[PDB]
This record gives sequence, structure tokens and C-alpha cells, in this order.
Amino acid sequence: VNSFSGYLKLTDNVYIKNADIVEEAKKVKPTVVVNAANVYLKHGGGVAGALNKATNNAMQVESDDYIATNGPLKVGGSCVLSGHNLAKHCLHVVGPNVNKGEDIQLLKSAYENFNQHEVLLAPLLSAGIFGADPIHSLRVCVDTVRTNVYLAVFDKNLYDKLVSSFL
Ligand SMILES: OC[C@@H]1COCCN1c1ncnc2[nH]ccc12
Ligand SMILES: [Cl-]
Repeated sequence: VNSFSGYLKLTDNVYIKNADIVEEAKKVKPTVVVNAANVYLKHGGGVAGALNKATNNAMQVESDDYIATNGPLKVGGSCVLSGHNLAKHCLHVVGPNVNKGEDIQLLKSAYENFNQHEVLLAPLLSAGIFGADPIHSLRVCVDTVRTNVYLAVFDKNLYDKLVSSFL
């Protein structure tokens, strides 16, 4: 039993809700929140910009030190950093950005990072400003993640379509 509330169950391990991931994290304080990161951990917009803003830019400061030490992530890769005031940890995961021409097959690799954590709060990878089809992203999530994932979808209209079209 966990403290996630109001989710629709899609499969044994995948749950979904129309919610602002920032507000969800602040309420639940999960062990792991997933950020929709880029390889430079530049948290300018989308989910990343919103999460970073909620940390008063502490996420960005920590991220800049991480990059200075380690260099950029790989598309499809991840790193674990602090969750600041939002969660114990933040798993920064880089899905392919279609508006950069990146290979959508890397979306499965991106979701595989979730399997290293027993329970996560997460957005749909490569959705929003990363330009992929969110219906496809949900399909890949369900077919790749085996640990317990709670998906927050900000847009109510998109949430209803993902549910109604879910196979
Ligand atoms: O689940 C990811 C969805 C779908 O594509 C990107 C937008 N999404 C968000 N969902 C929930 N909270 C959010 N805060 C900022 C963005 C955002
Ligand atoms: Cl977005």
C-alpha cells in the first residue's frame, strides 16, 4: 500500500491520473519523481522547467555541477539526483526529442531506467515539447516498465484520450 490517490489502474503495475506532476510530488513526496530531462540537464521548459521552478532553481544548480563533473547524459539514459523539496530522489531520464530528430526507438531504452526503482511518479516520456505521440509513449511504458509507475498527465483532454484509446 502507498499514498498515491485517485489513479486509474491500466495494468498490474501502471496507473494514470490527470494531474500536475509538480503538485502531485509536493503532496505525495514520493521516493522517486521522474524528470523529463535533456542530455545537458538544462531544465528550461515542459516538465523539467516546472519541476526546477518548484525547487527554486536548486535542481538546476545541482544539475550544472553534475554536468561539469560527468558530461552530458545519453539519449535514452538517466541519472539519479536529489529530489529536493519534491521527492527523496529525482530520476532524470532523457527520452528522444522528436523536434531534434532523435530516434524514437530510444524511447524503450529511456523507460528501461524506471525498472531500477520499485515505485515512481512519472510523466510520459518524450511527450509534450519532446514531440512524440503520447499514445505511443504510454504503449511503450506499459510494455517496458515492470516496476510500479504512477503516471501524471497534465492535459485533461489528453488524459481522456489516453484512457479511452488504451488497449
Ligand atoms: O505526463 C507528461 C504530460 C504529457 O506531455 C508533457 C506534459 N505533461 C505534464 N504532465 C503533468 N504535469 C506536467 N507539468 C508540466 C508538464 C506536465
Ligand atoms: Cl511539455
